[PDB]
Amino acid sequence: NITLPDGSRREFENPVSVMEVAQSIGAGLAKATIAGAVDGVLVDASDVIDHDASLRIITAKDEEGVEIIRHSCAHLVGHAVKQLYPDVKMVIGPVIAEGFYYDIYSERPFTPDDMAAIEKRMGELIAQDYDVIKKMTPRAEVIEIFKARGEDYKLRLIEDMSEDIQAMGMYYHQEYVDMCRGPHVPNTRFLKAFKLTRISGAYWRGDAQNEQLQRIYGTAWADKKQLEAYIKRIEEAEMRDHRRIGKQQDLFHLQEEAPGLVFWHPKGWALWQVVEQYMRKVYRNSGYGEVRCPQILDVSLWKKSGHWDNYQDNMFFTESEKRTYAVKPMNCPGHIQVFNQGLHSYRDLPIRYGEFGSCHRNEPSGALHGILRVRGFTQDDGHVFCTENQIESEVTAFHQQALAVYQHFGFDEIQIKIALRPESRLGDDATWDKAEGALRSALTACGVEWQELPGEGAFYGPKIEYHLKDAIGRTWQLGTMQVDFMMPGRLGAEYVDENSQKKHPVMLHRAIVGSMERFLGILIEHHAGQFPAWLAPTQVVVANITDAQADYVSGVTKTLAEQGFRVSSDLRNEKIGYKIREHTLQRVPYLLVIGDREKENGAVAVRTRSGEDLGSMSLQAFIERLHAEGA
Ligand SMILES: [Zn+2]
Repeated sequence: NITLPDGSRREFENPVSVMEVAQSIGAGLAKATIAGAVDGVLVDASDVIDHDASLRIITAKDEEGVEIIRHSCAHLVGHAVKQLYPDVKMVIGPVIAEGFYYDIYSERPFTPDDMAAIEKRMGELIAQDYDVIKKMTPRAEVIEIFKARGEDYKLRLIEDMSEDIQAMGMYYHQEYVDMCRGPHVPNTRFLKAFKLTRISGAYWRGDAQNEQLQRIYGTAWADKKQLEAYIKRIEEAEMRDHRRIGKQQDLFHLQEEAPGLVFWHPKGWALWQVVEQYMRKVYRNSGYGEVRCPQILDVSLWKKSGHWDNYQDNMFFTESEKRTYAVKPMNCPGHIQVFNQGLHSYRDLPIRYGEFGSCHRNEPSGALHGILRVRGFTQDDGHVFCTENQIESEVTAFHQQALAVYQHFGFDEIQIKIALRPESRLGDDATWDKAEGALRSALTACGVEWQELPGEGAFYGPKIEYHLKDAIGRTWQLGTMQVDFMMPGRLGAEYVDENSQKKHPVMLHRAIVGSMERFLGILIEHHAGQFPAWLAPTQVVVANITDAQADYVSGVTKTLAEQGFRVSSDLRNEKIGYKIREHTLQRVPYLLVIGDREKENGAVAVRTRSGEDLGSMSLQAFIERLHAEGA
């Protein structure tokens, strides 16, 4: 008495297998049967039902059928490697979201050539259309089987299962055999649309102190259509890994002699310079005097700063002539030293200093990542010294300045937050009243909404946070406007007010883009390595078909460089189409080709990064096109 999803029953005398119920309905359903779900329990198609229960046929159309497909593709990895590399040991071959992997102990690592040979050999094996034969085997026999095959890791997995398990499913793939809970496909004809993807590193028991393993990743789907959809996603996703883009475009690299510290190559530093020189104008137009302050400061200054407990274990320390110093992790006390040089009146405030300050923090090395998490960072840092009456106006100006910068970089989606007084805080409640209300009045005057964050502010004042979404919808905090009414008092900053009363000024720490290393990492992934013209490291490449045009090319290159454009000449003894394909892959916005005709007419043939042929053109008309698009 076997019940089906439609609520009906089919009678069966003598215990019947899942497949046999399928064949009873028809050859067609049988041909489509991958496995069955007896009372919600997934079982192999060859398993018999002896009692009566409710059945549900699982086919390739079910997410459960795709999973079983993925499980059996793992088994095929072992089948192929045991023929190719008979001395390696199979460990585990489980299913994951959208694929599978098999961890394998191999004395030597696996190369891409290994993958290719393995996938090919798998494809050969799947093409035989052989049945997977499940045999429920006693535990002693299973041990005897794997011991004869030299699979020492399978035997350790067997010695893990409790004594409650006295038999286990053995799945035979011709001469290969593997064990698992399953189920698995009844036949390899369901394994058509698979592919191996990456090869990587794993560990026995997932513990880093045991032997390392080769991890063979793969994916599998019901049809090649869905397989290719998955491949496009994987390609489009690697298209936004800044580490991969940094390597492919020769922008930067890190190495163990300086962990978390970036080596900017010429093209990467060109990108940096575009941003820093634009933010330097922001300093200029916002009323900041840019400064530069020492990086190595007496430990005594950091102990007075109010930040000693946060940074005492997060700074590089160094010694000279029996004095102890720290490499600076922040610019603010240096900026207070500048402010302290002169006598200031209330008349003189606000005074604003900006600095692209090279800072270091002794961050844990295991948490470092590309240029997004570093030990050495430069921010578009700045500090405003003002009276507390002026906080609001200063914050409205900064708000307007920050949005224009976000607008300039094509970040249109913003979210603004205010962090409020934390539990462990300093200063009068009345002073936190004035500072918090000043941040609220400022954002109101600018007609913006904001989310409030109870308890999330620094101990020395509230702050406004500027969060931006990038082209794939993920959120980053870029800007900060942090009120500080504590460090100025700690470090002797003061002015004279309306009646000769010496008072400490309020200090505002602020940044618009934050860490430049981080911001460049966000920009690289945001634009998917295809930078706008004003931002590309190499904007124009002037090439030459022949050696005759070489001198004319150099003349063109130096004219554009005098015009302030980032230009590079390609004068190599190389095929010109090869140069075209190579510079196109670098995503260079413009590629001027010079031949006999262009040198004689005084023109330049322009081909854009998209592939639009602009034809021939005067050199002056190309310069005009660049200034129009704000390059
Ligand atoms: Zn600061």
